[PDB]
This record gives sequence, C-alpha cells and structure tokens, in this order.
Amino acid sequence: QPITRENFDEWMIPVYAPAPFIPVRGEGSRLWDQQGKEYIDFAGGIAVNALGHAHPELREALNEQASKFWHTGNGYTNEPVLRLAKKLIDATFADRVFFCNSGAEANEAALKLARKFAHDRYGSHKSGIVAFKNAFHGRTLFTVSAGGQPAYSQDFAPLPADIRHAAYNDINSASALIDDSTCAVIVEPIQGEGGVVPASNAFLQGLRELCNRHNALLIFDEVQTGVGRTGELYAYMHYGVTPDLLTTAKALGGGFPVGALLATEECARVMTVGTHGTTYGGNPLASAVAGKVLELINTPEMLNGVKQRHDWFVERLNTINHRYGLFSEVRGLGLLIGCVLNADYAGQAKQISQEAAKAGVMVLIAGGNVVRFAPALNVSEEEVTTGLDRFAAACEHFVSR
Amino acid sequence: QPITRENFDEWMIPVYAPAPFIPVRGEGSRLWDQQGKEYIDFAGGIAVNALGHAHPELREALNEQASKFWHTGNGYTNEPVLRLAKKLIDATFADRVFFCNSGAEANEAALKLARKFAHDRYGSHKSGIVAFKNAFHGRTLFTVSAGGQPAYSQDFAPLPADIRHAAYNDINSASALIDDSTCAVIVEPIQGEGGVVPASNAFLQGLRELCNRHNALLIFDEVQTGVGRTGELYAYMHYGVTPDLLTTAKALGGGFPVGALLATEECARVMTVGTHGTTYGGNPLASAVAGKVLELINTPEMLNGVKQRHDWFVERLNTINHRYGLFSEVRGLGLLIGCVLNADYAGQAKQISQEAAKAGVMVLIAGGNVVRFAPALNVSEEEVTTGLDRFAAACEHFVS
Ligand SMILES: *Cc1c(COP(=O)(O)O)cnc(C)c1O
Ligand SMILES: *Cc1c(COP(=O)(O)O)cnc(C)c1O
Ligand SMILES: [Mg+2]
Ligand SMILES: [Mg+2]
Ligand code: NA
Ligand code: NA
Repeated sequence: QPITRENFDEWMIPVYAPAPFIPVRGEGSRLWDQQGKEYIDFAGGIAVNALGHAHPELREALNEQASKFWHTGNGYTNEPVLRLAKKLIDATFADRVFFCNSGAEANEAALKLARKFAHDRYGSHKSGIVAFKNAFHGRTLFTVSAGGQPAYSQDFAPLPADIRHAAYNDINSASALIDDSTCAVIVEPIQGEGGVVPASNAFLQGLRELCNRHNALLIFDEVQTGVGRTGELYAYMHYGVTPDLLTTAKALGGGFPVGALLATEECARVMTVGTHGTTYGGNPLASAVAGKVLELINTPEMLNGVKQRHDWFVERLNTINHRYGLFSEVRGLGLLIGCVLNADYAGQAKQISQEAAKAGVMVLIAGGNVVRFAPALNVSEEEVTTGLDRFAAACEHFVSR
Repeated sequence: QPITRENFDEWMIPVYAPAPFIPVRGEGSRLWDQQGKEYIDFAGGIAVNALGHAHPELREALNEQASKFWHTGNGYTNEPVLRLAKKLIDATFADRVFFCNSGAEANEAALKLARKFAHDRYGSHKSGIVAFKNAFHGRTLFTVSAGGQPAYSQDFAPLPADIRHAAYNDINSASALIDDSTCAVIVEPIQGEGGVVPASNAFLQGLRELCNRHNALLIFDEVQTGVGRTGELYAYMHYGVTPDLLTTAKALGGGFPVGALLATEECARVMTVGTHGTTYGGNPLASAVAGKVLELINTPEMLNGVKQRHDWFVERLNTINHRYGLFSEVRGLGLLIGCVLNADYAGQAKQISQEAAKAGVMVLIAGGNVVRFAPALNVSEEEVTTGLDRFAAACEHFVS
C-alpha cells in the first residue's frame, strides 16, 4: 500500500499543512523520512518526546503492560494508574489526580472543577474565568475560548460566557478583571505558542495573591512547560508560586496520549461520583508509559542536564546570531527556547523553519516572529551540535533567500 | 510499595467509585484480579475492547510501530495515519478524516465543523444545535451541554448557548426545534448510556429529511455503536441513513486512545489551516493499532459472527429471565444489549451488576434501570456460556 504526501491533501480534513516529507522512524533525536533523508529533531514532538524517538525503556514498559491488558474503562482501577498517581502526588503540591487523554482534556477538567467549586461554596453567579491574550489552552470549545487567540474561536460562536483576557505579565491588567465573581485564573507559566514568553516572578505572585483575596482558583496550564521542560520537574517549582490546580500532558506520556489534572485535597473533594469522567483516561497502558517517563525524567542528573543543554543551545544560537544578525533576543527556560526575529526579518519564522528542514533540522515556530526549539530532554551534545550546524547552514542560505 | 484498592480512595479525584477488586491481566474475554480471581468480561472496556484483552495482533502492531517512532505532532504526517484514513474512507460514506484522542474530542470537532459551515455559508446567526434528551456525547463543556442529562452540565454554567434537546425517537419533538437557524442535529443511532435504546428507522430518516430541508448537518455519534458493534461496520449502514458527519472512537483503537471525525468532502472543505488541531491526534502509534483493529473487525466473518453472538446472548438471557423474573425486555442490536428491569426491580441495575461481579462476570449498567452487555466482538461461544452461567447464578442470589 503506497502512501504519498499528496494523499494527505486528499484524505485529511485540511487543518494542517504539514511538511512535504513523511517521517518513518527515529531514534533519540534523529528522525528519517521515507527516502532515507536524515533530520536532527529539535521540534521534539512539540515538547512531547521528552526522551526522544523509540526510547528502548518506554518501548519495554509499553510492551510489558500491553501483554497483560490495555484498558477496562474507569469502572475498574489498575495498578499502573495508581502508582502513576502516587508518583505525581509525591513529587508536587498535589494530593489527588484525575487522568485524561490530552492537554485540552486536562484543562477542561481544571476549568470544570473551578466552576463547580465556586458554585458550591459561594453560589452559581461566581463563574468568571480570567485567562491571557496569546495563551493557548487547547481546541475544545471551552479551552479555545479560554485561550487568547480570538481567531481560533470566533467561527464557532456562541462561546461559553464569562471568560475575559488580561495582558500577560501585566498585573494591573489582571487585577482589573479579577473580582469576587471570578472562579478561576488560568495562566501558562511560559506562553509557549505565544512566542516563548516567560512570566515574570512578580506577575505570578501577583496572580496568587489576587486569587487568594478574591477566592478564585489559580490554574497553571503546564501542559507545555511541564515534566522537566524547564530544568525543574514543573515550572511552578522554578518560580516558587504554587497553583491550586495544575494541568500536565504533552511530555507526561513521552509520546503516548495522556494528560492529568493535579489538585489539592480541598479542590478534589469537590468532584463527586458522576460529575466528570473519560473512557480512556487512566488506562494501564498510558499509565505504565507515563510512570516510566517520570522515573527517567525526574532525577537530578536529567533535570540538571536540561539546564546544561539550555546553555549549549544558547551559546551556539548566540554565535549563529553574531554571524547572521537574525534575532533581537534568545529567550526561554531550560529546553523551551524562542529565537525572536528582529525587524528586518519580522514574520519570517516559518520560512526559516522550512529552510531548516531542507538543511536536515526540524524546528518549530511560536507565532510568525519566533523560531522555537523544544528538543528531547536527553538530546546528546553531538545531536545539539550537528542540528545547530544544520540550523546555521539554513540561516546562511536564508540570509540570501 | 504494593497498590491497594484503598489507595484509590486516597489518590484519585473521586469521580468514579470503581470496583473493590483490581484487574492485572486478561486474554480474550477473561480478566483476572490481583488475587487470581477470574472474570468473564461482558463490559468489554465499555464497548471499547472489540478484540478482547491483550490481543496478540494488536500487540504486534503496537510493538512494530513503537520501534520506529511514536509521535511527531501534526506538523508532519505519517504512513499509519494515512493508511488508516484510507481504510475509513474506502469503507464509509466519508471522503476525509480528522483524528483525535477521545469520543468527546471527536464530537467537539464535529460540532465545531457544523458551526463554521453554517456561519461561512449563511451567517453568524445560524448556530443552533439540536440533540436528544438522555444522549451522551462526552464530558468537555461543549459536549456535556450537547448531552441530554442536565445533571452532568448544570454545575459548570454558563454553558455554550443555542443548544436544545428533543425527545429521542420522537420525530415531532425534533421537528419543533429544527428550523433554518439550526446548524447541526447530533444523535446516537442507539442511545448507549441512556438505556440501550435503538433509534427507529423512521426517526433517523426523519432527521435526515429535516436536516436537508433546513440546511443543517446531520451528525451521527457512533462512538459507541461504531466499528462493528451492531453487526455492520457502523450502525448507519444497518439503518440505511447517511449522516454528513460521523464520529467514532472507543472500539476504533481496540483499547488504544484514538477517535476520529468522518466527513464528506463538502464539509471537510470548510476547515482550513489552523482552524482546529490536536497535539496527539493522528500519531502513528494509535494509527497503527486502529488500522489493525479495522483490518480484523471489518470482515464478513467477524461482522456476521457479531449477528450470531447477538442471538447467543438474547436467547440465553430470555431463558435466565423466564426463570428469575427480573426484566421486562432484552433489547439492543449486535453486541450492544440492554436488559430492561421490571417494575418490581426498577432502579436496581447497579446492585445486579455488583452481584454479577461477585459471581465472576463483569457487566455494565445503562441508567439505573438497564443491565448492559457490550462484550468483545470475538467473544467465543464458550465465554458467552460460562459468563451467562455466572450471570444466572448472580440473578439467583439477587432474586433471593
Ligand atoms: C498544546 C497545549 C495544550 C493542548 O494540548 P492538546 O494535547 O493538543 O489538547 C494546552 N496547553 C498548552 C500550554 C499547550 O502547549
Ligand atoms: C463514551 C462516549 C462518548 C465520549 O467518549 P470519550 O472517549 O469518553 O470522551 C461520546 N459518545 C458516545 C455515544 C459514548 O458512548
Ligand atoms: Mg453536587
Ligand atoms: Mg475563515
Ligand atoms: Na503532594
Ligand atoms: Na468513502
């Protein structure tokens, strides 16, 4: 059965325009297409493949649970999901956990819980959600209404009401929207899709005190920043500000579809029998893989390793920048890194990313003006250097093209 | 340390009260708990495990793709997901496919599409969704609002507006709510959670005619009825009524998390670049497993074997009933079957399910009044008979 890139244009609902080449296998941070062409993968599954492609221990954990059973639905619990839940509890501020299949699902759960909590303790009039312009929280109607790209919601109106958007990093802007009718504030600790913008420490403490004063739940959407991405297990640990609810997905599963809502006891108590659920969520196959991911990522050597790899990327992006004058700045934390184009190259991140693919390196964008790097947290130093040589070659061609 | 059932009550957010025992491995339609106790599984992963537990070809397909790569995200397509798309297109009214990770994400995609379609062609104001009381379409705010059980949506208001609910199987009920302002009519061909109640043929044909007259998209939610469950690949084929959009998940991936929206070319055209998305949807791992599920399920022999199995359950359930006087009726289609409790035992489905489980057979409920069977499509004759023996012994303990 022959499969060609032109078949994509015929068979898929056309919401993505993907690369002209089709990957068939990978290993660590290398990936190969149907013709044998090789790419260093700095796109990292969009900050999902925290341990790279075809990781041998993730494969062994997959196969070992797959040969026992995969799924029953949540009428029956299972050992891997319980052990996963306990790892998450032991490692974070959480007392309890809910599992689902994607970051949007995790965010739906955290916003539902915040609505119910407010309604049960104060009255059903306390429904307001404050989110931030340029945030990304998912594609379901509710989560795309919470995110701050109105282009991604207007077509699907009427939207769920009582949501409004403050400017990121702007505490007065947030303060104007949060009041005693607010149930939740949802914020990414780094706006990933929004250009790799880190929140400042004052901004997050400011949301924590505003949530305290007005009794609203503070929700950190760590679906991109989570699971080692920043050099700590979760970003809130880097920042020292503790949320009431934390969502996690993407790198949680190292590539297997999984996500989770982390909650304090007080918040968890609110969600009684039958008030929420999911058919696939919490199956033992997901749970056995995520379990293994946490075991391999949440170690001092791997997390310090992410701080080390940060500097490899940044020192070398600086020398590339010295040669080609492309970027006003390089920002981010750990291995979520954005290269901000300057005025002479404004809105050209995607063209750079396409040249980079031609030169055999996968990178992402973050809005049209930022080139994004989200490589595997175990990428090797050889893979970082060879991928950046290719990125530097692609920048050279670009600077004439 | 060792995991206990009690840990479940300390660590999980308490949305489910799961069984007292904890499964640890299974094969076909048998499953075993941590103490070695054996169950015949007629729950079938809530109509998900169409091939049973730990299926060796599903395993082989999983491990073979897992040794190439699992995931890139949708900036790059892959061969498994394109092959799976083609299988679905060749086998259904669909021309194009979107992939996601759950039946709710599938229904989100479908309702979004019908919104944009109507908006783009008619205007901002044509936004109405008609759904049916007792429907279940998932747990995202939008899908749980489309669902017809207000008890699962109320707490999370305000709910997305322009949604209304008609009485299932009631053509004039639906006709009253569907006008030129309706963008979509979503409906399950058999209501699963709402008691294993099949649509009638005139009801579906009637929704199709009304959708056509008022230019609204007809969405079939086949996440429970689809992929072989009724004895045809999709229940629409059984009824002979073709939707514009169809959603599928659960049995799609035989236990691996996957879902999909099937669309006609005209409908697919409205979703341009960046208008919807998913990080994990269409990954090659789910795609490889779901491809192999379709290969094994969509065969004359598996599907005719589902018709046969229907008659094994119904004939023996009628025999059990004749003996114990529990139910007023055994209904459903294929291997989605509900035993409706009589007046005397009304509201007791869960107690009969708990008794079943003590006797070594897993069954589900569908509302407090129906006992629901949704076993693997390849359940063997011997599994049906041993599980139904243990169901008989459970009905006997229960009836007293
Ligand atoms: C990608 C992402 C989501 C949504 O994830 P899916 O798994 O695509 O549903 C939510 N939040 C953030 C911060 C993300 O980067
Ligand atoms: C279970 C189910 C859904 C929701 O699927 P999830 O994978 O649980 O999100 C939607 N529709 C029907 C008919 C279902 O049975
Ligand atoms: Mg309540
Ligand atoms: Mg448009
Ligand atoms: Na904790
Ligand atoms: Na077709």
